Parts: sequence; structure tokens; C-alpha cells
Amino acid sequence: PQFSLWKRPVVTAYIEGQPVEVLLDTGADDSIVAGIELGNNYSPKIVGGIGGFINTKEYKNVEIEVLNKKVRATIMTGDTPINIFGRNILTALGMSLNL
Amino acid sequence: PQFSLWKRPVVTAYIEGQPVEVLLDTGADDSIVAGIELGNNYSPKIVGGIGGFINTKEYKNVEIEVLNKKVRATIMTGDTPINIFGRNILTALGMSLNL
Ligand SMILES: CC(C)CN(C[C@@H](O)[C@H](Cc1ccccc1)NC(=O)O[C@@H]1C[C@@H]2CCO[C@@H]2C1)S(=O)(=O)c1ccc(CO)cc1
Ligand SMILES: [Cl-]
Ligand SMILES: [Cl-]
Ligand SMILES: [Cl-]
Ligand SMILES: [Cl-]
Ligand SMILES: [Cl-]
Ligand SMILES: [Cl-]
Ligand SMILES: [Cl-]
Ligand SMILES: [Cl-]
Ligand code: NA
Ligand SMILES: [Zn+2]
Ligand SMILES: [Zn+2]
Ligand SMILES: [Zn+2]
Ligand SMILES: [Zn+2]
Ligand SMILES: [Zn+2]
Ligand SMILES: [Zn+2]
Ligand SMILES: [Zn+2]
Ligand SMILES: [Zn+2]
Ligand SMILES: [Zn+2]
Repeated sequence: PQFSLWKRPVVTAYIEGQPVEVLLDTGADDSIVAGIELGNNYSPKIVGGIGGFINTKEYKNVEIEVLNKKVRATIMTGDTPINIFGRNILTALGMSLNL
Repeated sequence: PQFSLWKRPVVTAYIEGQPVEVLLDTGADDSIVAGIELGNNYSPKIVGGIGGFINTKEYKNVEIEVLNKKVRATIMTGDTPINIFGRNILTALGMSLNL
């Protein structure tokens, strides 16, 4: 696949079997999703961007299916306004950003 | 050029001659830069990031030098913790996300 960035690069992923729309985001080190519950085994952490900061719950070794690939990766949950697949997942998939 | 995403895709750029560190950000619609001073010829814009909304100053037809190219694009200045070149500039540069 190629994403020409004329539009937001948004795709459907399955996280622990739940479908979610996610933004493929080179400007995110990590990945953060809203609307899914991953359980009591997490590490709380704060992240920051435009507009401020949010509390998140960091989960390791989460099953992710996206772009017809299956990977296991770290996912934060929190009250993000958009679901973000950052570089930890993009690299796991073998994605690159090219000029 | 190629960004393999194991590290942040950060580069240096000039905005009307002013040097900046910028993050190539496929998750950003717009390009938002802090600290540079582009003058009084702007319109206010409202931008929503992970944490909430900020006001920005929108400047059109700004000269930008990055990745050995020169383009004219819209820059918004405001309080972002990381300067980001979003898809308005990535498309002007002819960049893409690939797997
Ligand atoms: C500002 C970047 C340095 C870090 N962001 C990733 C960006 O692509 C971030 C992703 C995002 C967030 C909220 C709504 C829509 C998209 N785009 C971003 O702010 O773009 C700004 C805000 C506006 C809406 C999208 O385009 C306009 C320009 S982020 O704050 O979301 C973030 C911060 C920390 C982590 C954890 O590593 C993940 C994401
Ligand atoms: Cl499986
Ligand atoms: Cl190329
Ligand atoms: Cl890299
Ligand atoms: Cl490297
Ligand atoms: Cl210059
Ligand atoms: Cl926009
Ligand atoms: Cl606006
Ligand atoms: Cl916005
Ligand atoms: Na526990
Ligand atoms: Zn499975
Ligand atoms: Zn499946
Ligand atoms: Zn909320
Ligand atoms: Zn090329
Ligand atoms: Zn590298
Ligand atoms: Zn110049
Ligand atoms: Zn830096
Ligand atoms: Zn915008
Ligand atoms: Zn505009």
C-alpha cells in the first residue's frame, strides 16, 4: 500500500479483535486509542501534545491486526479525540515515509 | 529521502529564513510552528490537538525550505510543544507513506 497524504491516512484495525479506525501517524512515537478497555494490567503514563496533556494506561503485547498484517505491540488507552497508530506500530509493519 | 520511522522523522527547515527543527507528521492536517515571528499579516485560526484547542496565527504563501526543496505553503504559529509539518506541506513536497 501507498498513502499519498492528500487525505488523512486512516485505516481499520482490529485490537484484541475489536474494530477501530486508526490514523497512521509518523508524528506519534507511540499509539493511543479510545473506546476500548484493555484491562487492569497497565502502567499509567501522561502524554502531551497540542492543547495539553492526557492521562493514559499503557498496555504491552497487545494483538493488533492492520493492513493485512498481525503484530503484537504496546498500546495506550485514554481520552484521545482520535485513535493513533504511531511509530511503534508503523515500524512493526515495515512502513516508511518517503520523498 | 527515506524515513524508516525507527527514529522520529525530524529535519531542519527554514521558514522565511528562520531555522527550525520540525517533525514530518502524517497525523497533522496543518503545519504548526512555535516561536518564529512571521509578523502581523495573519488571520486567527482554531486548532484541535490531543489535549484541546489552541488559537493560532495563520500565514499564507510562506516560503519554506526543507529536504532540499523550496515550497510556498500555509504556516500556523502557536503553542505546540513540537513544530510539525503536516500534510499540507508533505503533499506539496510529494511525500508518501509506504508498506
Ligand atoms: C503534535 C504531535 C507532536 C504529537 N501528536 C500526533 C499528531 O500527529 C496529532 C494527531 C492528532 C491529534 C488530535 C486530533 C487529530 C490528530 N496531530 C496534530 O496535533 O495535528 C494538529 C491538530 C489538528 C487536527 C489534525 O491536524 C491539525 C494539526 S499527538 O499530540 O497526537 C501525540 C502525542 C503523544 C503521543 C504518544 O507518543 C501520541 C500522539
Ligand atoms: Cl491470531
Ligand atoms: Cl523517493
Ligand atoms: Cl529510522
Ligand atoms: Cl537510523
Ligand atoms: Cl534561507
Ligand atoms: Cl485542515
Ligand atoms: Cl478556524
Ligand atoms: Cl484543526
Ligand atoms: Na496488575
Ligand atoms: Zn488473532
Ligand atoms: Zn482478523
Ligand atoms: Zn472526554
Ligand atoms: Zn523521490
Ligand atoms: Zn534508524
Ligand atoms: Zn532561504
Ligand atoms: Zn529534537
Ligand atoms: Zn486544521
Ligand atoms: Zn487556511
